Amino acid sequence: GSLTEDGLSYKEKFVVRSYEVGSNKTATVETIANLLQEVGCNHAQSVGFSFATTTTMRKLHLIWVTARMHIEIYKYPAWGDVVEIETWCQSEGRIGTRRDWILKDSVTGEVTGRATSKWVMMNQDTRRLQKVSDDVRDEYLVFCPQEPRLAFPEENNRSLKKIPKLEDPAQYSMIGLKPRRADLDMNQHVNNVTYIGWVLESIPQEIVDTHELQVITLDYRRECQQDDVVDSLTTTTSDSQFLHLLRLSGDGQEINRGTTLWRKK
Amino acid sequence: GSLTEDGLSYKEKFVVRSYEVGSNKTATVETIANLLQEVGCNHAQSVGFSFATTTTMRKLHLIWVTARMHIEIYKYPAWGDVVEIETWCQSEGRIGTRRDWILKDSVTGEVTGRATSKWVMMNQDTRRLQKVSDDVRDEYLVFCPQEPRLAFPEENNRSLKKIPKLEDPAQYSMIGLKPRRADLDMNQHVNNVTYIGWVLESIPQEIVDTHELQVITLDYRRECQQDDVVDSLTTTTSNDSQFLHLLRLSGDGQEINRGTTLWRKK
Ligand SMILES: CN(C)S(=O)(=O)c1cccnc1
Ligand SMILES: CN(C)S(=O)(=O)c1cccnc1
Repeated sequence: GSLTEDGLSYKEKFVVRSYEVGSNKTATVETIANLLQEVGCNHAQSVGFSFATTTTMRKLHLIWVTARMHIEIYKYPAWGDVVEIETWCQSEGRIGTRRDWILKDSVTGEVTGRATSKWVMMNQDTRRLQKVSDDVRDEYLVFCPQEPRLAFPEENNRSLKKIPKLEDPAQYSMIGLKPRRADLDMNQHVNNVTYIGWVLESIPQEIVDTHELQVITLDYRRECQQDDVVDSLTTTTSDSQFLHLLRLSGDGQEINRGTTLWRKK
Repeated sequence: GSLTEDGLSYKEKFVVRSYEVGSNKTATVETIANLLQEVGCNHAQSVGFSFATTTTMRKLHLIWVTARMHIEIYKYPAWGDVVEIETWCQSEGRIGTRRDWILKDSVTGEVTGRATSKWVMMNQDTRRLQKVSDDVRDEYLVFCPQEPRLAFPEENNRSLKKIPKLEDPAQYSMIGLKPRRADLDMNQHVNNVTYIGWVLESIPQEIVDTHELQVITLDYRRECQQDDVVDSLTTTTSNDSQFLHLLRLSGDGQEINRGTTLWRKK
């Protein structure tokens, strides 16, 4: 991949792999989310941020953490197809940062998906969320477009909707989910794509067989440790809409909450 | 990727991804095994197949299944590195087929890994193994080198060693392992790379932190269903550390896999 001409965004092409597709021979939403993360990492490397912590952040032991992830897919690329992903970032004042993505069919040039994510600053050791400092914001502003550039521009759209907490009893559940070493990143933390898979595990197999996932919105509240056990809960709220909740098996401590939207094939 | 000049082997280059690496910033053995499967699938597609089912196999409802997988890694590629993989197949008479791989550093040209796998023919519906018929063998022989070409040629080598069954009690164990939808392939069967991860789950974290996996040999006895639960068992058998492995169903203890791993100090 490479930065665009202005150096304010990054593009990369991916050929969809055999083990990356589901029963419809098209990429799963977890493959999509892995590709978004990969192009995001490559964008940070290309502009000198060898995740994307500034020099001031490293000094104060500060990192970027995902607070919200929102994905909308129109067409899932088929096995062997080339998908082009463009990514860019933007300052969100002082409450955090935003990373957006546009997915296109490399052959037709048509938009087949779009994603947005909200990131917040956190002390890596105490896990205490912070507001972004002035001297921190000026070292990454020069790498962002100055005028607003939104993957989800529409005034009051799905990407910024408030998500409620699922009430017991859940309609559906998948209990005792544990991460394995493949679910951990290079820093031994559970990678955020695993939570998408765990949320989707409580959706019944018949819904997966007859519908395609169009929208997924996820709020990240707490991280899951490598020795933690998770329960995945789903209730239909409706196209089919579902309310989701991931919580620790024992005490029931909330780790995630979300919503999915599915349309008949 | 592409077939070589003679059309008897296939090469493909891969750039190692961020989520594909472990704590050392190098590709995991599961990333390697996924790449081997991907280049294998692309080789079958490039020569006219659609996995590697001949016309006679489709007529009789027959498929290729892995019986044994053997991987030896000298250097795991780092994140952002380009790895080149060459793959080819060879008929093993009526026993079945063999698929071999060579992994090279694209910049240095040096061999950094090699793998071999034994495949057997099975009826899709009854799951009954069978020998390769003459009609089937002639349909794929023209796509293989005629003279032997072995990734593991050595007259006394690890790839053909008999693996014993682990005896209870196991030294280490990881219980209650279940596959999720990400662990299933396009035909909704548990992907063979998941079994490698499940085998590795019973290795203690301190061994993983201080050693690197050099060799892994896996025998496939039975498939794990999407609603099945697995127990992973390990016992040390040994500088280098060797382990004996066993995957079995949580309930009745029905064997699904058995294997051995070899690790060297970093
Ligand atoms: C400069 N890049 C666009 S980036 O993705 O590395 C980034 C974005 C926001 C904060 N810090 C770094
Ligand atoms: C590339 N081909 C040699 S292949 O892998 O499709 C194959 C191998 C053995 C049997 N049938 C098909």
